Amino acid sequence: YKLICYYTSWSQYREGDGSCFPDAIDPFLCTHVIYSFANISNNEIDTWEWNDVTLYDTLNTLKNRNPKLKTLLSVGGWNFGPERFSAIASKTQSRRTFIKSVPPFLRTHGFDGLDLAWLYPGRRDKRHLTTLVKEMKAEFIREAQAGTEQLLLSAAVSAGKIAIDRGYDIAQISRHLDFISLLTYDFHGAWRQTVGHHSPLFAGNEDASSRFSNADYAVSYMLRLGAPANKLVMGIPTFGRSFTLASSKTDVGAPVSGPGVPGRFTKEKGILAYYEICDFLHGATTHRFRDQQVPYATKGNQWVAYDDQESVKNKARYLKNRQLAGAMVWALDLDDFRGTFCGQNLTFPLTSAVKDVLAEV
Ligand SMILES: CC(=O)N[C@@H]1[C@@H](O)[C@H](O)[C@@H](CO)O[C@H]1O
Ligand SMILES: CC(=O)N[C@@H]1[C@@H](O)[C@H](O)[C@@H](CO)O[C@H]1O
Repeated sequence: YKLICYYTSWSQYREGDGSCFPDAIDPFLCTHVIYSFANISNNEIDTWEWNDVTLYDTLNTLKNRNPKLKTLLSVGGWNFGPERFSAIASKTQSRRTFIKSVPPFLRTHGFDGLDLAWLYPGRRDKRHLTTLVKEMKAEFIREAQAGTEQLLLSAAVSAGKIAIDRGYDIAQISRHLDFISLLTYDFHGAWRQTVGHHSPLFAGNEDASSRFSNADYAVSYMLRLGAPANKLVMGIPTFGRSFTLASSKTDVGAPVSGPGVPGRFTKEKGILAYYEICDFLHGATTHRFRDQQVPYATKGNQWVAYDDQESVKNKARYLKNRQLAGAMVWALDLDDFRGTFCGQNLTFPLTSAVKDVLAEV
């Protein structure tokens, strides 16, 4: 099984224990580690933070300890406009420029592959998104003629039924991608004035309609669309989403007035790192959606949807039972990487939990 783990560059600026560097990563934890967000400049893949080539370096040395490790640089991201991605893909010229600029870049920095994080292509981009994947992979094939191991190519893909139908020619791009990562953690959130869990596993017979909003549906659909199970990798979050309640109500559907207060370390509203969630639990009331098998806690006017060790192990058994290629953990830097925030001293509890399951039969 594969364990694709994301590391975000901007997690370096978090204060105190929040601060996270490539060197803080267990090199035997994952099978592939993806560095979060390179940019695009003058149609050429480029760096983002000032000290990226230093961190690229830090990160890639981990292979000195674990030679089986593979690293990938991911382009796009959120703070990266999809229009930009769009303007580039639609002009065979600007597109071709970008492509020819990629191999050398990764080769110079020690990466084994590129990861496309085009964040949500439109109805208009589907055709181009396909061309990009194709020609890009055609380039990676032609560049291995030089005797070096062929660079890998992957994409982080939306898990929303509408999004998939709108801008993804799945049957086509599965043939060129070494693996596809499903963003199976963005089902609630996106501003929706009722409370809810963002990464539910199952449907759960409750205040329904959103039938397609759960890893399980997302997955089945991908398979129905022609994507081979051995190329699918299911996303498992390491963060929780918060909500400032609008009333003393807590159960499903409870009214929400806006996102939650920021985490002292992550400083972004509506989101809490697993380790911050570990601290939050103290003095909180835990709950479990038995139908969807994912928990939530509450304390004061704060409601949090998150994933813990059991929920995570569960999703892990699931992908194994449907025979997928593996799991994907978003934000290794949001897990208890120091292993000193969540009690029982284990470094990277959530990711470890997943690894243990993947390591059983
Ligand atoms: C963080 C950073 O460096 N971003 C730059 C930015 O000036 C620009 O939006 C983009 C377009 O060329 O190029 C990026 O590399
Ligand atoms: C639209 C965009 O994001 N690109 C900006 C551009 O306005 C700026 O002049 C240049 C570097 O200074 O690249 C980015 O900073």
